[PDB]
Parts: sequence; structure tokens; C-alpha cells
Amino acid sequence: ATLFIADLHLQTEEPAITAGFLRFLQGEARQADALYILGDLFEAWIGDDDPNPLHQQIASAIKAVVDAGVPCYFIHGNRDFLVGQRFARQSGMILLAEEERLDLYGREVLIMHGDTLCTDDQGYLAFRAKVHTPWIQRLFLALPLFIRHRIAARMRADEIMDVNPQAVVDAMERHHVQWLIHGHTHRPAVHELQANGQPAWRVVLGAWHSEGSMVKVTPDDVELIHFPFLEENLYFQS
Ligand SMILES: O=C(CCCCNC(=O)Nc1ccc(S(=O)(=O)N2CCN(c3cc(Cl)cc(C(F)(F)F)c3)CC2)cc1)NO
Ligand SMILES: [Mn+2]
Ligand SMILES: [Mn+2]
Repeated sequence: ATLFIADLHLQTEEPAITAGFLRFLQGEARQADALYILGDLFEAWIGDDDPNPLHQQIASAIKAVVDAGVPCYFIHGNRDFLVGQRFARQSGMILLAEEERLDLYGREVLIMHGDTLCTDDQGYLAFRAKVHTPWIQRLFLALPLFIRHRIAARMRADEIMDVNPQAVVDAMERHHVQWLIHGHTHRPAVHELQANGQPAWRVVLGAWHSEGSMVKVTPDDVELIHFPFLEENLYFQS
């Protein structure tokens, strides 16, 4: 099986999510053929030189999955688009492009974070175009870490728009797939549509708000799975 997760929004103020992700990496992920993280792994990212201990904790945990023989891949989200090759090396993850076509047991599947499908949010797409401009990222990353932290804290102090159905069809026809997996919108669901003259499906990951969410693709099926962060020990009441 191949696993997909997204929209964890890890942060030191939410240790329950971190614990849930560490439990996921120690258990389920170790049995996978591959793990794809489709963006928004972190609530924020201001560059790989950030000494935030959570980053090293997460990198070590992911690296243990990689060393266990499970390749891990990352597509950037709207929150963590500055994740770079230094973190990729620390974590053992492979950085992928904003759209990737996968062969999953003979099924061609398009994966992406999903924010680029939300083409009705014209203001966001303009912001996205700016912060994905390479010379702008290079200038921001050049600023001192304490400045970047102040910029980020100020900006974060300032409802997620859903996908545009025509953008979905465009993407699945550009890639000639019948299957699309994405996150970003926080509306876990399976949508049927038509692409390339045939039925097509759009599978949406959940955010890790109160429980975890993953998509698990097998040779036989596609599974959207919700599970508790921590081991829920049963006990009995007379
Ligand atoms: O609705 C939708 C979309 C949903 C809403 C999208 N909004 C959203 O993602 N906001 C946001 C994301 C990340 C952060 S951050 O804290 O991690 N961090 C802030 C500073 N960052 C920066 C980088 C560069 Cl290159 C340049 C600058 C500059 F020039 F501004 F200083 C700053 C790096 C990132 C802060 C806010 N879809 O339907
Ligand atoms: Mn998200
Ligand atoms: Mn997002």
C-alpha cells in the first residue's frame, strides 16, 4: 500500500498532533510501499536554517521511516513552501514538484497540494505567485532569522476556499489521469467527475484537527481513513 497525508499543520503549540504523527510514523508508515506528504506538514516555515527543535524531531522521525526502507516524498503546501533541500537531507525526504503523476499499482494518479485548484480565490493566487517567485524567496531567506520570525508572526496574526471544478478537469486532462489526490481544502471526500471521456475521481485528504487522516492506495482499492492520534486504551464501566 501507498500512503498519502497532508495538512498536519505541525506546531509546537499542538503537541497532540505531533504525537499522533510520530505514532503514525512508528507504526502504519513502516509497512507502506511509500509515503507521500502532500503539503502543509508544518503550520509555518521560514527556512531550513530555523533551529526550531520540532523541525529536527520531525526530520529524525521521518528519517527513521526512510531508513526502514519506505521512501518518503513531499509536495509543498501553502504554509510550508519554503521547505528546502537541507530539510530534505535531514529528513531523508524527496522534494517533488507541485504536480506529480504516479503509477500506483497500474493506476495513474495525479497528486498535488490542491491550493492551485482553488482558482476562484484570485487574491490568494496572486499572493502565491509572489511567494513562489525565486528571487523573492531568495531575498526573504537572506533576511536574519529573527527578522523572518517577526515577519511570520506578524503575517500569521492577520474558511478555506474550495476547488474550482473546471480547474480539476483541466488538471486531470493535462495529465490524462482518472484519479487525483490532494489536500489543502480540509474537506475529506471522494468526488466523481468526468475527465478524458471517462469517469474520474478526486480524493481529498483531511486536516489533522482532532483525528488523523490518510489515503491508502492498494492494488485493489482506494481508502480514506480516519484514526485517532494516540493509542485509545479501552476500559470498562459497570
Ligand atoms: O484560500 C486558499 C489559500 C489559503 C490561504 C493561504 N494563505 C497562506 O498560506 N498564508 C501564510 C502562509 C505561510 C506563512 S509563514 O508563517 O510560514 N511564512 C510567512 C513569511 N513567509 C514569506 C515568504 C516570502 Cl518568499 C516572502 C514573504 C514576505 F515578502 F511577505 F515577507 C514572506 C514565509 C512563510 C504565513 C502566511 N485556497 O482556497
Ligand atoms: Mn491545510
Ligand atoms: Mn493548504
